[PDB]
Amino acid sequence: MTSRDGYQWTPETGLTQGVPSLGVISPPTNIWDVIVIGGGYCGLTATRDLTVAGFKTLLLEARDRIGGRSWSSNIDGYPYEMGGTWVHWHQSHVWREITRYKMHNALSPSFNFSRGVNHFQLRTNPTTSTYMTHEAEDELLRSALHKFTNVDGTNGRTVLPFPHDMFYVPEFRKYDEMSYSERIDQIRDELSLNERSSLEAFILLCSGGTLENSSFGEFLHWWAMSGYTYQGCMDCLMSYKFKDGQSAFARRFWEEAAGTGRLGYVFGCPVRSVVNERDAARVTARDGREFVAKRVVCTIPLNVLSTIQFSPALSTERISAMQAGHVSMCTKVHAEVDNKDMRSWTGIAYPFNKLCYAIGDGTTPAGNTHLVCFGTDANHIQPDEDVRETLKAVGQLAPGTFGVKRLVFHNWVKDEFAKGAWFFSRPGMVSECLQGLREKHGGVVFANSDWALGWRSFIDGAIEEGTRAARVVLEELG
Amino acid sequence: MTSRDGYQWTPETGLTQGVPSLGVISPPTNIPWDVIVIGGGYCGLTATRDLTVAGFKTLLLEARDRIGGRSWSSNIDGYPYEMGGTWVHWHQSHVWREITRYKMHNALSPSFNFSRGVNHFQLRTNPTTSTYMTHEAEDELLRSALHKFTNVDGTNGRTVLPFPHDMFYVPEFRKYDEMSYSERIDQIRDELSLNERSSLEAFILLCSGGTLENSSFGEFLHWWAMSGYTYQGCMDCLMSYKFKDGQSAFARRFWEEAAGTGRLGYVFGCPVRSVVNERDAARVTARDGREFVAKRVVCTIPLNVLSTIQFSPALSTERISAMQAGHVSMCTKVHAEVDNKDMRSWTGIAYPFNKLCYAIGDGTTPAGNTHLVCFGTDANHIQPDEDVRETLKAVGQLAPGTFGVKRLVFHNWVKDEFAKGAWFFSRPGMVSECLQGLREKHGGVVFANSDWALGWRSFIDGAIEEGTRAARVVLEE
Ligand SMILES: Cc1cc2nc3c(=O)[nH]c(=O)nc-3n(C[C@@H](O)[C@H](O)[C@H](O)COP(=O)(O)OP(=O)(O)OC[C@@H]3O[C@@H](n4cnc5c(N)ncnc54)[C@H](O)[C@H]3O)c2cc1C
Ligand SMILES: Cc1cc2nc3c(=O)[nH]c(=O)nc-3n(C[C@@H](O)[C@H](O)[C@H](O)COP(=O)(O)OP(=O)(O)OC[C@@H]3O[C@@H](n4cnc5c(N)ncnc54)[C@H](O)[C@H]3O)c2cc1C
Repeated sequence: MTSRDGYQWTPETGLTQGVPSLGVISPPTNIWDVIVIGGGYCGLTATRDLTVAGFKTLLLEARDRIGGRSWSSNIDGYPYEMGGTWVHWHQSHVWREITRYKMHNALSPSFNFSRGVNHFQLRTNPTTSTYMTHEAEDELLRSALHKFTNVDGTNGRTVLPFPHDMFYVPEFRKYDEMSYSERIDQIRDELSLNERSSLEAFILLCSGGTLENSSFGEFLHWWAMSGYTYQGCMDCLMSYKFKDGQSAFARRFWEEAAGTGRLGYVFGCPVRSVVNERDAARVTARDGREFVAKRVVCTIPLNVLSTIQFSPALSTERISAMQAGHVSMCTKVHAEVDNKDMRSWTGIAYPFNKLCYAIGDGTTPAGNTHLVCFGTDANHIQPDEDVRETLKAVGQLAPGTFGVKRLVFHNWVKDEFAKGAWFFSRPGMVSECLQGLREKHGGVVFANSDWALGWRSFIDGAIEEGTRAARVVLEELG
Repeated sequence: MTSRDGYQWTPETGLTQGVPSLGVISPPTNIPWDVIVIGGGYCGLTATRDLTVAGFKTLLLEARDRIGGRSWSSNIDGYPYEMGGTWVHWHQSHVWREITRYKMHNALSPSFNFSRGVNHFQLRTNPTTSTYMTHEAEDELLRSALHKFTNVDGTNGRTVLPFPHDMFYVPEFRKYDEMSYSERIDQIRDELSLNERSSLEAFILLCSGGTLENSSFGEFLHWWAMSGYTYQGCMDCLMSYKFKDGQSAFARRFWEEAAGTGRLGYVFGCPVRSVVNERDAARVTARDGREFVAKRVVCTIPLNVLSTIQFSPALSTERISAMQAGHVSMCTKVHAEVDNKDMRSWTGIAYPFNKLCYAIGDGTTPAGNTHLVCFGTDANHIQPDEDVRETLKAVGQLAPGTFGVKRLVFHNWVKDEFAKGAWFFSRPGMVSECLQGLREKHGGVVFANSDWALGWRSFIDGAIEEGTRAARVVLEE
């Protein structure tokens, strides 16, 4: 079935809105111990866990589909990943779900250097290009990232030995309070233009924000989780994806919860308020429908929380977090291109372009190279507003080398049920707000990847929180 | 309470058998069944936990007087001595998931602590001399040796084994599973110094628990790939972080969750001898003769113990081959509470002349003394219970004239009829040939064990991976 989310473009058709996805459900309602608000991976995991354990559970979702910030669209036999894509066995919670659902052998490597141009193209201004082996690329980045992360002599292993517990070493704090910008000023004189351009594009790829509004320490956190090495990051952040797309993975959570016969659900159901009552909680949609359950697991994203009325009011720490917002404003654009040899191309174009990092990520059934392109708040584009400028930004990644057959993207920034992409914090925000984002609220359990402990902001972190949310509810009732 | 497993030695008390463990279940029973789970190790504990929480009436039948199997801890004078499986990391999916779900992510200790004391690595290649080194220099030497050992494909195994969960993804990988440790060393011999080769062999033998000749090179590549294809990755995953309250506190979490569903039946001290599949049901018979019936059976008995069990209908050709050959890990693990405070920051390799080859300062008891953990392998084997003097000699040769022993603690895994080996490690070619047969349906018997996991095979993680698969399979109803 075809979702309301997403955009597609071809030369023949122009820009159309709405694309297919297995995430679309399916019949939109089939209508409690528990209400779960939101059906991304956090909500899916909580719901799966709770229904399997014997609770009647109602899932309320604003969209016409499951998956939230992660979901895929099969177009002409090719899964286009609209948001969260990549997974790895070094990621505990997603991996456990992958193997339990027997999908550990249903993955593809995004990188294929076995034919074609097999180079990295670095663009530091609009006129000119630098070419490089992928090896040389790997090494440009290791060298840059070593300097960026070596605040303690051990690339973070001393100040953050236990990433799950940021205050184990009291001293990590100053790094959470530091911006990318402040860090770079410290190591500046020691970086070439090539190292710095590569480094800035890489760290901003990770934050989706700006040099000034991105927490250095949050990046140290990603680095630490990944093995405190550049190759560790690439393995964990960008190497392996589902062959059948993230939506086939979300479906497995959905099918299991449904198979218990304890699942109620409503889609197209944007929640407007959550009010604690005597021994229960009442959730009301924008259109006035009301639902009641003993406990509510609320998985609305940080950047959307300020749209909801809660009673009692949320705590002071929750309020600051949501008013400030996280900074990831990532624009992600897929491009089906007519250059077959670009399967093995990668490119960084920084800082002049609105898309700054792109990779050949696959080959469609039609035989065309698929490129994925990323842009950040550093030089922002809204990919839907002016196709001409979006195309010009894709092309500038490799001027004069290809024509575009198709674009596919979803706009996360302008999307009212996301308002941003994956979580990334401002300097000081996690230090300050994480405990609060995570604290009790009577009968409401706030659970989201945005405030995970481990792979925070990742599909993994959604699953971690989701599991934690089910466990809390279980303990409180039973 | 005190288990019958394990041993303790002090100058004052001699050698005593039996040591405390929170893993001991008292009382030893609380008794139709949907599922019988044979074995209360991490694999049995996971499958039972999952099955009972999901609503199944489950009977757990365990040979020992305790849970944990090849992993369990003993609190002696307020210190947890890890008798088997010890270390965990967040790059191990299954164990970590259980740790965070049980909220024990913040209940870990670092084994390594280089912040005071002798702070050096001691390498011994003959009984009369030592070579002293910094920890940095130690890391460097092993990083260099291991780079040469693993660089079969130009990228330290990343090309031939990109998805360790699927070993045959690259068909070229098989030839390496069929190689032995010694086959690979001989290929690079002329490029390794004594110090590089001594360190290398000690490290790779530490991982296999067997000999140069019977350890699969490919299987070491599998551990290497799971850890991140680096030496630091291996250290992080293999030996860095342990539970501050001991592995047995961790297993008790699976137990209490299972117990509190009210759907758990159990019999400790109950060794099984036979499992026969009947019509839509299956019958399990103890040694004493007790019979149990359930619709399906999850059997978590270790590979090396399986041939003691009698199955009907009979197991397949590849299962039989696997259980006759047996895995090679004959690891000896001996704890020494010693009187040298400065050895907190010590590590040593003594190879190949000593019966314990690898050892580390691993903590400090509440009494104030250094805890050393020592390993030996089938390359130069000691049976630590058979003669205390010989065991003290082995310990003392890791660093002669530097300490007196106040206490030893250990369990003999090799002479344990319910393990008959330590963690799984394969012979050349065994995993290629046998894995799938070890994984395969068997009527109403589902065989599950760390020994035949896909990812962290032979690890606690692998037990949990397998226990999880086993609970899922059972439905199926
Ligand atoms: C472009 C992009 C790229 C990414 N890259 C990766 C990657 O490579 N790997 C990775 O692991 N992660 C990646 N991420 C991270 C991302 O996948 C998230 O961290 C994760 O999916 C969040 O899941 P969640 O369940 O915590 O929240 P979400 O997925 O946002 O789900 C919660 C949402 O609650 C619903 N909701 C919101 N408001 C309301 C309301 N008012 N009423 C009812 N329901 C409401 C949303 O519609 C429902 O889907 C990426 C994300 C994006 C956007
Ligand atoms: C010395 C040592 C050090 C190790 N180091 C580490 C480490 O640092 N980190 C790590 O992750 N792993 C380590 N390992 C790996 C190890 O802990 C195992 O891989 C894992 O614990 C096996 O779990 P399992 O539940 O699959 O099997 P087990 O725990 O072996 O299986 C459960 C067992 O089945 C029972 N049983 C056997 N026969 C019968 C019978 N006839 N009837 C009834 N019950 C029977 C056993 O008594 C019961 O406990 C180590 C192991 C050892 C021995």
